[PDB]
Amino acid sequence: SNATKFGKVAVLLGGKSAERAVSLDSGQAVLDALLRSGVQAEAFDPQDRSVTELVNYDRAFIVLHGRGGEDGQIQGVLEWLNIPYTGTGVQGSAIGMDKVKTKQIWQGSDLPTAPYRIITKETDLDSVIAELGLPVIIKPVHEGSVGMSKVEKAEDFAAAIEKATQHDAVVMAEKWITGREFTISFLNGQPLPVIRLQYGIPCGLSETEEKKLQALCLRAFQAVGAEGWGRIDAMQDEQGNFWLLEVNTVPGMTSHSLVPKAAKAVGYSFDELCVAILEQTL
Amino acid sequence: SNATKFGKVAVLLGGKSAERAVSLDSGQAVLDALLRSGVQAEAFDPQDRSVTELVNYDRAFIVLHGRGGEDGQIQGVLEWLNIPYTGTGVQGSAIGMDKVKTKQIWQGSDLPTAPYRIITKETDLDSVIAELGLPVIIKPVHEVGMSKFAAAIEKATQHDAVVMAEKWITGREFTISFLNGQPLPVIRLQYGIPCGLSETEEKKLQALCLRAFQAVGAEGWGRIDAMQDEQGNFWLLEVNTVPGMTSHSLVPKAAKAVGYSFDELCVAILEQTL
Repeated sequence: SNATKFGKVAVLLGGKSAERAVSLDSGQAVLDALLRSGVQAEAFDPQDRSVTELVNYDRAFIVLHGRGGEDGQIQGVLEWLNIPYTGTGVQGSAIGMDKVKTKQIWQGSDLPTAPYRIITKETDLDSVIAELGLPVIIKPVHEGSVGMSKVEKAEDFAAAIEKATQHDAVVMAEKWITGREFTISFLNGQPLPVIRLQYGIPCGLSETEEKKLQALCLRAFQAVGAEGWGRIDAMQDEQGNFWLLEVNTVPGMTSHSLVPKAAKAVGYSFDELCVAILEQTL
Repeated sequence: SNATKFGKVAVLLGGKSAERAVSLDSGQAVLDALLRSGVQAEAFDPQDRSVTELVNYDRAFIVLHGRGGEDGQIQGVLEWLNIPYTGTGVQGSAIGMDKVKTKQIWQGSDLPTAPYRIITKETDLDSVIAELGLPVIIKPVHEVGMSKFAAAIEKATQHDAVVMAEKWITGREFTISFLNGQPLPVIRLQYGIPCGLSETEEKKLQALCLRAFQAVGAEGWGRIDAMQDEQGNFWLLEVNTVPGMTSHSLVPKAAKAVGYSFDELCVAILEQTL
């Protein structure tokens, strides 16, 4: 029985980040699903309950989005307490929360990703323009979809850099590539059917283009050290090339989120998906 | 004052890793220094203590070497307990414990580092030997345990079942220590101040190592090792986010060379936490 198999599970939800509200929604949905499945799940909100009280549990299902939950901190405590848990470890999480460090890992593994430049007051805006070309996208390095602005002149720059400066002291200008954006979800370390972003299955890629994108994303997922489940975002350009965008090591499990979509396209109810995520902890 | 200013401080020492002995040594020295300077420091060894006790301190001086203190685990627990602490945060520490991820990020920031292949059992060497060139230096990714290859691969798998082979290079090994984010005088190794490096080649290496230190997310204090080859080009080797503070340790050398007693070093490191 699932009560035996998993013992006491803590569903880690809410937390201290900007994304707390989304995390409460993921958490509730995951809790209800695990309970329907006969697992002994309990909400654990580390904003209200000391993380030392995790010692009362046999394992953790992490659905804390953003700062605290996705950046290696909560995984740090879980390692320290010797409690197994879902998703990526400390290293991968802390890399995955940083767009530039993720891309350097990707540049460093012979995987395609768009040129970029870190931009911090001191940097010269015409040395950026001449190297990258127009247009570019300005994004906060650490938010791990907020603060983004599209820059198509010298004029567009100064307003975009203060969009991102709210969310981050450190900001990257990345070369714009024209095309369509996709998300590739992961379950038990492997790629699930791709989803075009903006519904989005069918995604608009030939069987061939798709399985090639999934292979590429598998390697991106491994490179950065992600485990279990998560999403890689990618671009296809108007000449057919793929470009890796970013990694997400604790995706949404809200009723509008994309990983449930992709898991359902291959047989998983939402409750089955939740058991399968938790099975990584055995 | 100082008793007032820093409050109750926990010296994180000892622990459960292979480097425990060295940590105990670093820990006893830091505790002694802090206590001489009037700060209310107390030893906190995780082997004898409960995590729930960290909440009794206003700040922590981390001198836990290896697994636990150097890979972000303890940093994670302190972030969540809201305990300010010395040195590098979760990310920098997690990356710094890993020679390849560190070198990857360095490649990616256009900083010099020697070629390498990851090399585990069930891969053929002739791919590696062809690509890097003999001679070559195997080493565990996540920690010495080194050598200079059918048998040397299992000496690494003692420590870590993933190993890296690095293009060996002829030259002089250095280490460049950091305090309050800024680099300190450099030290040759196999004394080592003077290092044997012109004032001008010294500032070049420091400003480079500063960038390598920054690029990896490291903060406050630490060490970057580097090499200079026969033609005078520096190659970065690795980063260390919780260096020794034993009586033979390099960071105390480097800081004495610029006017810090061991005791003023310790206080200066603790000042990162305000």
